[PDB]
Amino acid sequence: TAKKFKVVTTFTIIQDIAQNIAGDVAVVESITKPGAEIHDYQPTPRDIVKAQSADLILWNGMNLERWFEKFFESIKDVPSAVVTAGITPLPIREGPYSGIANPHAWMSPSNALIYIENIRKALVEHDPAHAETYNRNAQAYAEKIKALDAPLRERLSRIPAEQRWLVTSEGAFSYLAKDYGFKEVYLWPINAEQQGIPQQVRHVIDIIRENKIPVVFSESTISDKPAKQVSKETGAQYGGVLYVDSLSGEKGPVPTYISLINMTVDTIAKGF
Ligand SMILES: [Mn+2]
Ligand SMILES: [Mn+2]
Repeated sequence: TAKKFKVVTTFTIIQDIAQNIAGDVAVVESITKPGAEIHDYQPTPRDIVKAQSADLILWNGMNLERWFEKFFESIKDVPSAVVTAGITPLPIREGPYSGIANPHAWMSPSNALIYIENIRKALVEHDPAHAETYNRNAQAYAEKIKALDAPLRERLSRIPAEQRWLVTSEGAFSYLAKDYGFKEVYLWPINAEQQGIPQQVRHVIDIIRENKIPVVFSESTISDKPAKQVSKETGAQYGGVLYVDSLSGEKGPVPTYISLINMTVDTIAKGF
C-alpha cells in the first residue's frame, strides 16, 4: 504494497535519524533541504501541502524552528511530536536570546539516544502495524550511536584539557563541547537577524590572543566570512566548515547524522 506510512520532519538531521528507525516500512521526508538555514526558514505553500500529506510530523522544539508553530496552524488532523522531549536544555549564554534553550541538542550523541527513543515511541504509537520493525531498528541504531563514543574521544585525545577551545561562528556546539570537555567561543550565540556580531568579533579576537587558540571554524548553513576575518586578524588557521544544522546532499561528505558527528569531530581534531 500500500501507500506507506509517511513522516515529515522539519529539517534533515531528524529526517536521517527517523529514516534509520523506519527502515523500509515508512517514508521520511524533510521540509528544509540540505544546506538551507533552518532557524528562520520561511515556509512556502508547497511546504504546507507536504506536511498536510504526512501521517506524522516530527520537529525539534526548544524553539529551534522559529517558523514551525505558525506553520503548523495551517495543518489539520496530523499529529506532531517534539523529538527533544526529556532532554535537559543548555541555556543560551549571551545576546538577545540569552536564557532561551540552546536548541542544538543532537550534537551530543548521548542526547541522540533520547531523540531515537522519542521517534521510536511516536512511530510505534501512530503506526502500530510495524511496531516490531520500529523497535528492532531503533535498538540497532542506538547501538551504532553508542559505538561512536570511544573513537570520537580517542580522536580528540591529543589536545590537552586547557587547550580544548572550540571557536565557531554560531554557538551551536555547546552540547558537543560539554560532552568532550571543550570551552566554547562563538561569533554569535544562535542564528538570527541580530546586532552585536562586529563587537563579538572583536571579543573573539581578544580571547584567541590570551589563550593562543590555534584554529577557528564556520558552519555549513551560514557565511564563512566572519570566521575567515577572525583568522586573518589573529594568527589562527581557518579550520571550518563544520556541520550542525544540516546534512549534505546524499552524495556529499555528510549524508547521515553519524557522518555529521564524525566529520565535525574529525575537522576539529585536524585543526589542532
Ligand atoms: Mn502521538
Ligand atoms: Mn543553528
